[PDB]
Amino acid sequence: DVHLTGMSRIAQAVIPAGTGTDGYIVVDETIVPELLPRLGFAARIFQRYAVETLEFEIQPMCPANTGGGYVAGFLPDPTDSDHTFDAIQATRGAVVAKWWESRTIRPQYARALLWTSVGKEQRLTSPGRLILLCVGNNTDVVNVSVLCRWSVRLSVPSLETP
Amino acid sequence: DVHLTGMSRIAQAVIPAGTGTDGYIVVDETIVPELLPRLGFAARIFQRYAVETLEFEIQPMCPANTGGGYVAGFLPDPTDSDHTFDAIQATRGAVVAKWWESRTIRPQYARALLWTSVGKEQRLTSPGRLILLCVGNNTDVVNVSVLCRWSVRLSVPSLETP
Amino acid sequence: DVHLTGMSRIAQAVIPAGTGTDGYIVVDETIVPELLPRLGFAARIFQRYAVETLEFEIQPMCPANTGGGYVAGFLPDPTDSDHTFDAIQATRGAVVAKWWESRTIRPQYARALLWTSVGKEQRLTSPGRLILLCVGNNTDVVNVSVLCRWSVRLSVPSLETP
Amino acid sequence: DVHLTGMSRIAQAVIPAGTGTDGYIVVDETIVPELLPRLGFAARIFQRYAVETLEFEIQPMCPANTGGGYVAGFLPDPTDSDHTFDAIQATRGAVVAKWWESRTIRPQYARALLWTSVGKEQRLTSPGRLILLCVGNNTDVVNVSVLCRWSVRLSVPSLETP
Amino acid sequence: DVHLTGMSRIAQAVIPAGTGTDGYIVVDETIVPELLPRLGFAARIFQRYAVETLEFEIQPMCPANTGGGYVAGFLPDPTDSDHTFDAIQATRGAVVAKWWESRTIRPQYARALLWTSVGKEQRLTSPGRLILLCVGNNTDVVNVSVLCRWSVRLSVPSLETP
Repeated sequence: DVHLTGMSRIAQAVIPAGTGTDGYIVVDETIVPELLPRLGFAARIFQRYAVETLEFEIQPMCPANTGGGYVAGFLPDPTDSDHTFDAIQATRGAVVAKWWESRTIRPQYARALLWTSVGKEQRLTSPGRLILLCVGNNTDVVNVSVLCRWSVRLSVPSLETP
Repeated sequence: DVHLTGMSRIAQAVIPAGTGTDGYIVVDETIVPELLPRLGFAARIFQRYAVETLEFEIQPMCPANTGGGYVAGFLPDPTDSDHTFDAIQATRGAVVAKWWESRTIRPQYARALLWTSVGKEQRLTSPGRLILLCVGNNTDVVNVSVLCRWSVRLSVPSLETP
Repeated sequence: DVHLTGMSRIAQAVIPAGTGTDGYIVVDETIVPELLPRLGFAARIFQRYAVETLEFEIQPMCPANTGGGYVAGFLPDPTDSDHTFDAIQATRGAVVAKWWESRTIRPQYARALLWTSVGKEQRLTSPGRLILLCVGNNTDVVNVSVLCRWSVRLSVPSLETP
Repeated sequence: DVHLTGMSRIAQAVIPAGTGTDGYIVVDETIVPELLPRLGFAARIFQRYAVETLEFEIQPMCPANTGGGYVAGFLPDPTDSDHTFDAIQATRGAVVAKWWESRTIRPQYARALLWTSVGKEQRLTSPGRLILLCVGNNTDVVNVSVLCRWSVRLSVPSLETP
Repeated sequence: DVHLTGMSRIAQAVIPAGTGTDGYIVVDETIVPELLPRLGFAARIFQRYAVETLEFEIQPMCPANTGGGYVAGFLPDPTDSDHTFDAIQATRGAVVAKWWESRTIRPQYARALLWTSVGKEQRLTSPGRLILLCVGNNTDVVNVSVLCRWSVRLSVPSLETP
């Protein structure tokens, strides 16, 4: 029974000018233990993890003459069909800013007890998704690089071979 | 007897260059339960709602070379003729900023007990309006997207069919 | 015996490019009860007012490529000849910033007991002035819009006809 | 035995483009009672002053497309030969920023008991210097205007005639 | 047995346009007592130093039209082969920002008891490294100037001749 903390990049995308209109989904990746690089080498030990805190950052990178914008949130449904504006805006801990403006997400997690390995049902292995989509129309080349700030309490030891 | 919280976009407008001079009303929409998308599916249950807290944001989106400005407020008169600068400026919880500057409204609500359905008198169904108007003369394409942050205590159950 | 609060614009000026060099007085208006629009309809009732708190804002509006600057203060002498830099800088609660930078004045008032109507002596009807002057040389069109934040305790009822 | 407070500009310089490379000393003036305009008319009364607090600001004024930078500090040696980068950086309460970025110096004074009039030894009449030098290479016309925030306890009355 | 504090520049680099793509290591210097200029004249006295606090700043200097970015961290391995993105991101106290954005590192030191002089093993003379690398593609000439904020408790007197 341990307690791990850290900070990890989830994903990164670059968007040229003109491409990246409103509703263009910038990035969409679930919170599976494979993506976090310190926890990916620590979910290969234990079997069950239960998240205590989980916060995000967005940290986009563009000059101050682009002037579009984005929206970011957290959906605790690890489903496979959510491409819209309205569900991201209405969740708890959602932000909206410009492409040179950095915000901070403090979402509403599940506090259940999950499983580390992959399986047939996705609702017991990944406590949420992160969806990011543009809302204006970009002018220059932007560069988003989303982060994560996790803290978890792995238990019941094993050793997987993924 | 419940208590709901959330955060919801009210409205959104885009303004080209040249159009949008001083006193051009950018957006003007009352706080009716239809506009908030999580509360619109929850005012269809109950009958009476009484707001506890209600705060706003403006979050406009433009590059830093536009240089106009705006003013935002909250009028607890849900009337149908208010197109001026002076009444918005003089209320409680009014802001003024540039089009690339985001502020936060903490207004003075009514704390009465209202009704959810539409009716002949508007003073018992919507506790205020939101008026937003430009004060300078824009240079580039701006993009405002006002928000809301409501909290309410719906009671006496029913089921409407609007 | 009452207590009023609020927030009110005092004045507004626009300055083209080239005009508005150093020492050009941007705006200079005393704090008479006529200028505040909610208190102007409330000094017409009572006779004596004594200010409790009084704070200011500047809120200028220009793009981030102008690069001049300003200085703002508060002089509790309601005289009629003060056009200089040194007296504004040396008062209590003075600020200095750029034309796209907004500051906040917390001045040193008089806490005496004044009169509302106009009279032969100016030292009993207006507890200060607001002087604003440029210090650099502007590049683009700026737009200043000074504010006020007053709180006062009107007493001894009457009714004037100004 | 008194206690005076206030705020005063020390100096001001303007730097054209190209001139003002790295190590170009922008301004260098000691803290003599002559330079502060409210204390200059109050050091002409008393004889001995002992500083209680002393803080600075820099407040430079340029558009956001210049992109050089500066460094600022406080040296409690009122000597007459200090033209370098390393001694300013290594003191207590030193700052570094861009030419459109404003910082705040909270230095380490002497808390001795000095003399107001000029004399043969400089170490008993001025408790420090202020040196400001560029570190990049400017692009546009900048305009620095350093400030001061003094508080002192003049005593033993006299009257000088400087 | 003493306690020293201060603030010192570690290093400085300038990057032209085009050069300085992603993964280009901007600066990489260990925390040896030679680099800090006040502690370099104080490690020549004592023999053993044990750090109490150690924090960093980045303070980069460019106009707001460059729009690349960086990442900064602290590795308590004073090894000689670490040129990657992933190890810097995953440490404790790592930051990411734009080239006109300044952040602050609060790292995780070793709190052991080291030696001041150079030796055959590097793990007893320098409690960490500082690696800084670009993540976007620069547009204009940037100018980074990293800082340090150390506090240490030198003991057991000697005198080296390096």
